[PDB]
Amino acid sequence: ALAPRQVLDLEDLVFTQGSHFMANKRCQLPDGSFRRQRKGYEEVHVPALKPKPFGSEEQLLPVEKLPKYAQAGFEGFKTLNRIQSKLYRAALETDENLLLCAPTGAGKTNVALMCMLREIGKHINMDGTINVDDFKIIYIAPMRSLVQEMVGSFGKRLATYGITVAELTGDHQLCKEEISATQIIVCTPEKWDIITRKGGERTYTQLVRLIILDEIHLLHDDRGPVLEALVARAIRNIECTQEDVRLIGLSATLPNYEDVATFLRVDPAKGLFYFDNSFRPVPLEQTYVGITEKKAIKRFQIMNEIVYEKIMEHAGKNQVLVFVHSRKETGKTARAIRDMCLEKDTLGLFLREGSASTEVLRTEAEQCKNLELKDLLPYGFAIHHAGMTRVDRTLVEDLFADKHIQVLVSTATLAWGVNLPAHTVIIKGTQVYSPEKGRWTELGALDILQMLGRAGRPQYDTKGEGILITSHGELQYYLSLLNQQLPIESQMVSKLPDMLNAEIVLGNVQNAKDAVNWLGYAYLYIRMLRSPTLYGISHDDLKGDPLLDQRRLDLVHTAALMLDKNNLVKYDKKTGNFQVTELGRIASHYYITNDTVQTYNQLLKPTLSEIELFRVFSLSSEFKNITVREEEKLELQKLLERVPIPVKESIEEPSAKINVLLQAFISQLKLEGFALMADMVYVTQSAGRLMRAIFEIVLNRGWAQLTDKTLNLCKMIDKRMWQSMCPLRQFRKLPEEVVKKIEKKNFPFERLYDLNHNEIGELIRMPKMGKTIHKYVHLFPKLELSVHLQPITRSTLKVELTITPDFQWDEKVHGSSEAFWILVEDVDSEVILHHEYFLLKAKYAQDEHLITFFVPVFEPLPPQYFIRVVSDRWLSCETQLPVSFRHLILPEKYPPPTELLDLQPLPVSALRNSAFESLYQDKFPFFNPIQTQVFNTVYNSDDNVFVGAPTGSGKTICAEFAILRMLLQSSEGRCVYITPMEALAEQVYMDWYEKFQDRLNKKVVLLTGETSTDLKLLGKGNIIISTPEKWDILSRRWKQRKNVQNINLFVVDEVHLIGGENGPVLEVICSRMRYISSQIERPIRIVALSSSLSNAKDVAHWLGCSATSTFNFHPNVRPVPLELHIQGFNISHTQTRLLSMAKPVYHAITKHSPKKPVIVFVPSRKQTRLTAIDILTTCACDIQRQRFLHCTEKDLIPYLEKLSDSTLKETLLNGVGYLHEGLSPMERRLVEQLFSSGAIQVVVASRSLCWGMNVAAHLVIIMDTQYYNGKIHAYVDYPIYDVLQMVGHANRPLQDDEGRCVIMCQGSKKDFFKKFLYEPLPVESHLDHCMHDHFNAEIVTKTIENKQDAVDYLTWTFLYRRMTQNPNYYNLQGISHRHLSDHLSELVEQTLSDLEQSKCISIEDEMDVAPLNLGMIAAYYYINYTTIELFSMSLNAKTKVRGLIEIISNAAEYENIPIRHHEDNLLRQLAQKVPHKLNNPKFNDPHVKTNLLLQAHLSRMQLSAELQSDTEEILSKAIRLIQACVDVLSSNGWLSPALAAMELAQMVTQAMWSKDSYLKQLPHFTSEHIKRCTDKGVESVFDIMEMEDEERNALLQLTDSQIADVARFCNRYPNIELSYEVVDKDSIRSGGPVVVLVQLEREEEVTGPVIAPLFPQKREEGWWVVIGDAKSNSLISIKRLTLQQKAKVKLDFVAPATGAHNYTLYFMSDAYMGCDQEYKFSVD
Repeated sequence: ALAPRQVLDLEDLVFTQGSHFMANKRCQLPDGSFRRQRKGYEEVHVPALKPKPFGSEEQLLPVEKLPKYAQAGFEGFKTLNRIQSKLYRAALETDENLLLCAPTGAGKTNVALMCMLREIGKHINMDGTINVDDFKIIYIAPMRSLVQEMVGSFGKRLATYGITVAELTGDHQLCKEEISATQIIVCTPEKWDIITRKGGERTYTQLVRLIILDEIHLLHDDRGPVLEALVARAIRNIECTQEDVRLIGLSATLPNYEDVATFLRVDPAKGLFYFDNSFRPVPLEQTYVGITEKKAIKRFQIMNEIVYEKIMEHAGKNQVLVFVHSRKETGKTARAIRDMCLEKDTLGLFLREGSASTEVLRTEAEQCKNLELKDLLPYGFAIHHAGMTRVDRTLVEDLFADKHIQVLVSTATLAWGVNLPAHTVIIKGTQVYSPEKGRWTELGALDILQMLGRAGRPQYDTKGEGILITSHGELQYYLSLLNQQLPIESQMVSKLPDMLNAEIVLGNVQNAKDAVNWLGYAYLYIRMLRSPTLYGISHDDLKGDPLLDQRRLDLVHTAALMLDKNNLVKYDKKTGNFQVTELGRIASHYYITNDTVQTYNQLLKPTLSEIELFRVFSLSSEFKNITVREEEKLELQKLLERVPIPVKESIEEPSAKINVLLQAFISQLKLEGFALMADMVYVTQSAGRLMRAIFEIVLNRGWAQLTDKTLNLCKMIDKRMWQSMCPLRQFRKLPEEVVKKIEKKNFPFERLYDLNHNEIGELIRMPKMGKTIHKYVHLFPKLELSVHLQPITRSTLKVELTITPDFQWDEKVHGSSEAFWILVEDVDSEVILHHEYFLLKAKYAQDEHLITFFVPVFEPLPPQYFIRVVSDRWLSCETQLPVSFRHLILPEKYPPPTELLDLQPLPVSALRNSAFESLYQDKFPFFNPIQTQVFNTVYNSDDNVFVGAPTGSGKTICAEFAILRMLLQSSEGRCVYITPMEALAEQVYMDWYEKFQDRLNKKVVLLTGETSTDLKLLGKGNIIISTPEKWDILSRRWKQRKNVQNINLFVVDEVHLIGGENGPVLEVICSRMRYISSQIERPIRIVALSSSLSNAKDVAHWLGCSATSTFNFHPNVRPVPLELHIQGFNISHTQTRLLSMAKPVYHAITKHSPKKPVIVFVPSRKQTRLTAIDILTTCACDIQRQRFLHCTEKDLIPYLEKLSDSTLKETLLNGVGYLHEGLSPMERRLVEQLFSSGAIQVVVASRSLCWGMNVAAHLVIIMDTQYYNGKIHAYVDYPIYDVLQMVGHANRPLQDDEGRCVIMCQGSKKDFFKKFLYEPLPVESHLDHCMHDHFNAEIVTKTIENKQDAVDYLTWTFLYRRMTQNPNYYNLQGISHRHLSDHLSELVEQTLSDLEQSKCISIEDEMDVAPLNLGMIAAYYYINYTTIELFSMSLNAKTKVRGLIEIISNAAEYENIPIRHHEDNLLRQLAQKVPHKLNNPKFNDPHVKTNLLLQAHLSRMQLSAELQSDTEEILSKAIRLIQACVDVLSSNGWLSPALAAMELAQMVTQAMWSKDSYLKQLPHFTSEHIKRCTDKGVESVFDIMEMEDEERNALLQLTDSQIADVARFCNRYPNIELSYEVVDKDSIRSGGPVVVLVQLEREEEVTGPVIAPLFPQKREEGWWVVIGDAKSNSLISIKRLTLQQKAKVKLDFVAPATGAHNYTLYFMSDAYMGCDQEYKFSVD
């Protein structure tokens, strides 16, 4: 939106007077106003307004009839106040926004409490749990001491509900260790503005339903813009999130109050309330006088004789306090009476309650003497201020509320601190010293009203008394303030650039027009409309622009020019768009002005000296008005010589006073002159934020030297000490004299670790507390650093810093966490090459943490690096560790990518077969340049080819070109297509099913879990799809399964996935094929579909690919040109970083893909809904509703009717769907189909779904790059290939002209993606860390016969080709061939030696090896060798059913069952629900998780999401693990544990327990249904079919249309007809063998699968024919054969001596339970 703009001078439109700028011309005096005069001061009185009788419409309303849920807290308050009674219905029965205008004395504390109780009254739970802390309340009080009043008052009056009210404010870093358990937050406007000032600090605002703006007439003060920024930001978020927050405004009666109502969106008919001074709690009789001229020395005198005769009205009935300004002036004016009133006349000769200066009874008794209270003690005089006895100043207040002290002398802090009123307030010359200007300007208006509001004590008085004294010229201002005639105005023109740059950083505004609308949400907009002539506007330019579209534009334009001048925000004149700079981000987050940032940027240098750092601080524009007075030259010089840092900036003047005041505050130098005490506080409270901003500015720029200086100065200000001092000063409970004595001699602090508590006393001449010093030395935080280095390229290294804590934890000392800064720098410690914020939580304190980051290197490789880990809070808490490269062997250079020639795109006409052109012509005519170049090799040849192109480059059909080659030279060819992901396996299978079996009539199959049906699917299959694990178990027995070698084509997609998790299983089978291709029959064509690989020559040479048949392309030759945009979020807290991205995610869609489809990848599945709804609310927030829905809602109602997720049905109506694993396949296919159709423009998918998605888009936004890992209690980055596949979804060659991906990640990971995505991806192997199972299986299959065969096996692996080029990655100390054979021999020796003591193999000679019993069962079931070793270790002769349940759950195959967020206590609930709870469960162990998942699966408990997608993974590997226990228990000779193990596979498929009911296989039978047949009913599945009378649904009925399913599992449920055969003549008297034969044929000729309603895998019926002893726990024979109709019962055994032996034939199953029967017999 372009429009001509004009520059404005803000100084002309600003209210220069600030808080005391009165807009009214005159001042209406009341009726009883008389003006009496003296010769130095003239009096102007106003009377005490009479009390108004209650009208007929309003009456007092007690607390009895208000609702019972909120009557608590009002205990002790019988009847509501007259104001509360008028708002009893508004503040408790309506959620309308309120604005209370009342006299300052009205209290207003109960009305704010009634609005809280209404918010609290929404979550009751019928007194079962009042603590439903889903809500939060904010109370914004203007002054600091007011906050201490509300926290205590609301504390006692709300603790009855379990509510916890706290207060976060001051100079801390927004501590979240005690906020999530808080419900009412009390803080200042600037503090709550600091909250919402950060990027993702919305956690508080998302739960807040109520905010209260107490003393909201602060809008008139210079702090007014802070309140405007709060409300304007909060209301816009109410619109941008569609969640309503109720605003309550509390104000003193002043003009323009209705404008404050419109500012808060208050309905003047149901929310606005105004009560003039007629509603004062006590009618105050005010006086107003003004000094004429001075007589400056007599000014202090003239103003004092007017204080005495005001005490003369009533002796004791006149209770007084004298308000001053200075802390010690509580004595000066209290000595003025002691000097003036003493020597002139009667110095308050008080003499009533007794005989020696009134009551001294309770005066001399309660006697503490706080070094000031005494000279005014035998009478009612007392002092109060923030100066001294801050601990026992409450005693000055305690002995006063009981009517004990009659005159006080206090400061403005008390009026806000504790509500202690009096009969007569008083004040003095209202001209305070303001360090912001260094002047003595008029007192702030907000103080004066709160000051005189203490004129009352309604519980102990009936009349007030006014009492002010000031000048005359420009002093009728105070008449208009205290008499409801001081108009509330807007000071936003003052702080406009600071409030604008705020919203720019939040993203709430993006350009000039975005900000002009933001200006309409503030109080400045309304005030510019009602009184436009006051705000520099005229009446003629108002008619042409009543909305002020030009003035607000001119205001935004000028403020934007200042932010550009100071480099806060880059902003152009033409488009008017805003761009946030790093300086603007820090200026906002740390609340520093735009002028200060420019000075910081103008001066900060990498080599900036420490003395200049204090200079750069002292030039902060927050101190631009701090000057120096003559009364300060003496004390300032007596500080400069006492402070350490040599101040070379100036001998004095202004910049050095700020510098000296810093070091004086750091060194805790006690000051005397009060002109410096008030100035030092101002240059130190901001010193925390100012120096912390300089720290982040320097840290993010990588200036290692100044980063250490600025970070130290941040701790030096916080800890109020220097680095030269002893670090033990930070322990604030050690005697300073002792700590000052340990630093007498220059004894190093680290040497204290090596000294006991006795040697401590030896060197400190004080063995008194030598033991309590050894306590705090070991309480100091100390970290240990160990590093493992791994080179990736010749320019990057993979550092694995292992942090080990070495100290004792203490929440009293450290708290709930300890922060650190992992800084890695170069040799000279000048450049921070990488940095990240490491946190050390309390509950995981002594646990070991491993941080994985990457660092760059260069060809002139320096000898070392340095990983310095310093603390973020503690001074001198640093652990350093060099990283020497003296043994570093950088990898080999990667060859350039294969050049892409601009060949004329070959059409489908080049493909000869017209039966194939029909599968490629109706889609696109010409192949892309990457395809047209590899065509001739992959199709017109029979050699091995390797294609390397980025994901999403049409590379999938290149594998199909090799498939067409096989079909032309084979009838029913044999092709095995391998894909590392199961989701991508089904994604290509169905894609290839149509293109080869539907239209080409060539059977295309997909492998499964059971190897029996896998072998027959291998036979029928012409195009075979398989994951590495399914093809490994089949191709392992390749010697026998000869249909594995006869394959003609062997495709492997995404072979760069060899270096990731589950990678070695892909390397083993790809080398398994390269080896069984040694001229056995014919080359098996090893086409390996890969991506951009730097070391692609190693993958080609591995798979026999030549150089001509190796096409590896750079990522930039992508067919659809990609525009990658990586932006960083410097937020270490992951839960906050995600919420800080929900706004840039929407702002990225509107910029990169406004009308084209967009995919967003979020880490968790709960974020799929949140990010979708956030896009919804932020979309309608832009007044752009339904711009992502490109169809009409009527066209979606039929489709959305079949959806069950109510939220998906609502978000899709707004054109934004989402995809997560919690959705049904029908729901996922629907959202993917509607997205590719263009109906919806946005899908928000999980990370886990980035593979199984047949969907592309124009813009792919990656929300986060980290997912939670509950096993280590830390967040880990995305696997690089997960990110790669996500970026690939930004590929639409037919539609889009370009691809666009936006990666949003933590700033610590930005430099990682900044080069591993623009460059080819280097790949390495991981076979050494997963070698035993493939070696153990190679020996059982007799492929490895000796140790030399194991060395020969490694010659075919990808590990062989990479160990020579990147040595240090696999810890190869040398590069020569001498080290290659040594490391290989050491590798095969250590791998076989592990199988030796694991009983898997048997080493006999230095060469030969042989498999054993444990080794064969581990290779048969594809079970890890440690699992069957654990089985042989734990299985004894008494393992029952529950004993087996615990053992199988501990299998190594269940190690990768993930532990996710908020499951540490979610799994704790299942332990109290399962019938067999475990002892010592930590709930963060996957084996403890898997044990509870099947214990709930056994009890048929619902799966409750999340922990349900892992249960299906358990049941996949569940069958093979139980059958292993059957073999181990049979090998050991135990029948009772073996029979219980055979029952386990039964109770898993149908989900039963040990003593469960047998009818639990019925398709519709609840848990309370077996009780229908317990008296004389059915108990088995046989008497329901033996009952030839087809009764069926005649004893009890539930469903008639679904009894067609019970009839299916009925005749599949097999009956038994068994009769063992033993002869007495073929064997007798033991000795020889004994042979037994069992039956084979059964009734129903069944050809139906096993019913698996709860088992996610189709199964086959398997039965164990076991012959064991009667009850001697001796399993004699056992055979596991598949169930059919005819087999050969091969079982035999040797008989024991004598002859009388009772045997038993067991015929157990593995699918159902009930058909098992026993047969007892005896032979011999």
